[PDB]
Amino acid sequence: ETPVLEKNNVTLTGGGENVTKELKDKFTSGDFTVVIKYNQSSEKGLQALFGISNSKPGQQNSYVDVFLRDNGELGMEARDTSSNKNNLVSRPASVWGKYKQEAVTNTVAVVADSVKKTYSLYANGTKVVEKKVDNFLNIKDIKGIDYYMLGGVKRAGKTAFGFNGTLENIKFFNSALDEETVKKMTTNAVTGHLIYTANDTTGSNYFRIPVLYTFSNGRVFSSIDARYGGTHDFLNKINIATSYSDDNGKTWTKPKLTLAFDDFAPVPLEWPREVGGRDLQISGGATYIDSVIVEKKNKQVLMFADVMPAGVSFREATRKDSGYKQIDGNYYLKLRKQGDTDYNYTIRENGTVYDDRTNRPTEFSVDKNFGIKQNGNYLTVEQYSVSFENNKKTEYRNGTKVHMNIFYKDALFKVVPTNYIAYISSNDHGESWSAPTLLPPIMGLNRNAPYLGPGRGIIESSTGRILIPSYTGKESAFIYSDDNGASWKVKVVPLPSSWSAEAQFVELSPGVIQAYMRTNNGKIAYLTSKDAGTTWSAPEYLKFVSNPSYGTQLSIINYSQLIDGKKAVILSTPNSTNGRKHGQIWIGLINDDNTIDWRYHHDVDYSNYGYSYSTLTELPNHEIGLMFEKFDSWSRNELHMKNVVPYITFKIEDLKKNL
Ligand SMILES: CC(=O)N[C@H]1[C@H]([C@H](O)[C@H](O)CO)O[C@@](O)(C(=O)O)C[C@@H]1O
Repeated sequence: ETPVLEKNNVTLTGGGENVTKELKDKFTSGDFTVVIKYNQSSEKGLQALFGISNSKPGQQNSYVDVFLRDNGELGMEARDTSSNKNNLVSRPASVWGKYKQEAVTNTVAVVADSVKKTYSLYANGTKVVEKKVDNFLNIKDIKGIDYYMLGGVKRAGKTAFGFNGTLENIKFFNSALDEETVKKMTTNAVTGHLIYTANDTTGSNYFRIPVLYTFSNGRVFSSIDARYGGTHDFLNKINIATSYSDDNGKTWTKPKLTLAFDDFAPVPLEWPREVGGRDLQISGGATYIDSVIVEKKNKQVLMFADVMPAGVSFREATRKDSGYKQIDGNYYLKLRKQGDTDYNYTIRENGTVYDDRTNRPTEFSVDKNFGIKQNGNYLTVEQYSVSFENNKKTEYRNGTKVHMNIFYKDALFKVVPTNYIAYISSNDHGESWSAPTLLPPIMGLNRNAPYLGPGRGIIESSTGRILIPSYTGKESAFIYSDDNGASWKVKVVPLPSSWSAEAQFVELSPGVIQAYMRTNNGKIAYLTSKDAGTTWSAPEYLKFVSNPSYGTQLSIINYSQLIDGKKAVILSTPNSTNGRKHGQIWIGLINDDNTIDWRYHHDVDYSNYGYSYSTLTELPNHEIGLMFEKFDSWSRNELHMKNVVPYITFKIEDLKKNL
């Protein structure tokens, strides 16, 4: 199947190029596919990569185009003046702008298929949207088309939406090419920056909350939320997926499901993005959410995550019950048997379920992965699948039998409906993992567990104390161990307001650590401890970041090499009052007095491009790895998008900019 027109290396600065002679009436059926490999010299303004129009006076609403906005949105219009049909199909955060001071080459495409009445858009190997529209228009359906141009749309004799950049290759086909063909044709260097991809070995269409960590042996390890029912925090099904690289981030393993429940199948779901429909959630599967990684002194790796029973949201989790009882000085996870109103049971030694009323063992036991047995035999429940089609979400028992689990809605014995924290450990640097351990009720018996601050933990150098950042909604909770992770304690620090205080730590000098965190006031806060985390200062605030009141997670790390003769820290955060946008990486140099000279920054892409949760690591070669949400993950307009969490590498010289 061959193009009706192909052009190469057309450099434009807003004025466009007429190709009317070379396209006139070639779109015989009216269907079309246009594949455009381009880079932009300037991202400002609404820019059309091509335009097919009626250029006559009064016919300015008779055109087809593919467009780019200054926030990375890719779209198309197909409009006819006399029928008054105006189609616009798009997705935010579809393209890249610039990377390391150079324009990025993207390959995008549009397919219009009259038989299906769908428009489809592709960007860098991903079909970003396909939408069926009742008012479908093909080229033949638009009256009096007389002008075909590159890099603009001719409207009433004037060039609209002028493109600034180079069309490296543009191909026009007079038919609807098939999806696999167009995915391949749009695949390029940008595609290779995705570690996790929609419907890869995780089965998830969507991801959020990336974490990077470099282990002592040189392995670069990642974890992430695989969020199956769109990108909603809750209600959803979420697993923690992992992937690693043993060549300094150049190649990565096929993702694995590392923390996952099986009450719901991990399946690819087409979550709706329309107003209204996008608020849809599933009934809720048992969930792991928001991972934290640390490597211990002995090279064992710990991963922590929040644990939510099926159907329980952060918002409805009870705050007044830990889910534990204390019996004879020991903390045991408590259970309510279906039909009871009280929690009459506890999981004691060897997972044996005791009746607390009689203080005797029952026939039931719970294994280390939370599965329920009766008389030594597993109880089972039927797994749920979720499906769509006719714009209708259906959940149903799917014929698969899985072990009954205390976190599931169909369990005979159930935990308190609140949030918990679990950790797992690995002795082979992430290739295999232990069973989970739930944290004991370190906040007290009558409080829920803290919520983890996604990213990493640290080992403070002078004491060997392990620190894990978390928060409660009104306090900071610095979880810690002084016995190399055998047992855990917490320092609870009240905050000026009800911050979602996702935090990360850095060590300035031995015994001196700072916790940088999200607030509800627009600023990034930092608290300082001079006794390895036992006591903390009042908050201070970075002066150079100004964000919206909701705030965003951040990443900050220590860096191992001197910069300008000084020890350095590296910070990643959005910096915009208009959304989760304008990502920056900042270098902070530690002064002799333990203040920080925030001397350099580098903008990640253009300032209106999306940038939400992020994670930094120092690669073994002392380059910097970054993985981030390249979209606004707060915005109700950017929910449920595929293939938007990339990985990029920087040298320090790429970062040492702007002073
Ligand atoms: C892709 C897009 O947004 N297109 C819309 C444009 C632009 O918003 C403005 O021209 C600002 O550039 O405005 C219209 O009023 C127009 O020109 O007819 C409606 C059209 O659908």
